[PDB]
Amino acid sequence: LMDVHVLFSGGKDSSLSAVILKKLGYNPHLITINFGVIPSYKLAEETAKILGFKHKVITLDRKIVEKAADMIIEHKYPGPAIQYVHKTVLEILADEYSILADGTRRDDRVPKLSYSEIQSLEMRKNIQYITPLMGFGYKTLRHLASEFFILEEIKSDYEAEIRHILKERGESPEKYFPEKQTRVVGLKKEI
Amino acid sequence: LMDVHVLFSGGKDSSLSAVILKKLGYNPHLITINFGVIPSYKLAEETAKILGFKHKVITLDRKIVEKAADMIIEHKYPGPAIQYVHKTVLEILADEYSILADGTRRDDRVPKLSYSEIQSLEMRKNIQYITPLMGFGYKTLRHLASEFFILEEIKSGTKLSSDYEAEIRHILKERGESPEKYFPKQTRVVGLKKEI
Repeated sequence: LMDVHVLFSGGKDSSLSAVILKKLGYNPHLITINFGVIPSYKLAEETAKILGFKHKVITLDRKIVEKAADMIIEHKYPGPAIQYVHKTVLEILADEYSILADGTRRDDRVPKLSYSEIQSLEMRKNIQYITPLMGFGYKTLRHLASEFFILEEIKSDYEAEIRHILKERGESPEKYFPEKQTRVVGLKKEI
Repeated sequence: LMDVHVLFSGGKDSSLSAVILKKLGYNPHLITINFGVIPSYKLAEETAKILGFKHKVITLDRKIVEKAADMIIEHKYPGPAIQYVHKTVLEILADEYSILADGTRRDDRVPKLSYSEIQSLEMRKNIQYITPLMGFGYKTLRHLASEFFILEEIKSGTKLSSDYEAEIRHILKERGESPEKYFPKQTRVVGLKKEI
């Protein structure tokens, strides 16, 4: 199979992105980003074991999420900060990997590269950026998750570490982020 | 098992959309629009047989293409005309099938629904619209096509492709226009490189 490096969170739809890539004949190499602040990659690592997929944690420069924290404090809205982290991350991985994918969904607002942005990336660094969920609305994703996974209400992306930095600074993260996590617990079908 | 109705032209991309839907557990019902001008759907038919998918042709009012013809005559490039037809097809089909799919893709500007057009379409018609290829770019699709399909080139003006083009092209001819001016290759899915 052809190799694809997938930004992976361990959630419902993140796991869906990895499963789709498998069925189309890719060998999905799951990667989760950590900036050496707190080990928030655990959930993703676990669910990758469950998914039956190779997982790796790549550590990046904390400075990236420090700046993100700044942007949160600067804008209140997290969009800009998150756009910054995600983009920078892709630019980084694109210097190592030729085929990249993540779980950006149709209904998502951020992270989300624009058209020119995607083109630029693929052209400048000679890679393929793949977003399998791009064509899939909320209802469809919901249907597909419930066909593929056994799911569960529990109560691994950049948010945990960023929020952590905020706490350290004296800022309440709750102010900058909303309230809602579901866990993939097993397969109903086989990938 | 969940049905889905897939606008289908018979090209390798369109075929990839079918195949993907099937990978995800859907029962794909390939459909090709016809406007009663000419039987340009023949290609899509043969291809569905080869893919092993159920196929149907849906006949729509010829005025839809008559207007696409008018629009071509004045825009001279087909974009606006293609948009108008495909949008019109979706509205009509959305009254009959609650899960609609097509072969729209990341690197084709046209045809393509905007996000706001999509949200409107789904809410007004209480429907699911699915675009498997939207997240895949030119190069990725080129690679996927060659992995799933045996392929061959169709030389310019022999076989008729099964999208709106041919039927539009035809009206333009009748009209005393020159089609080579606006619609001056073709790649045939000849077989499968592996089970779907």
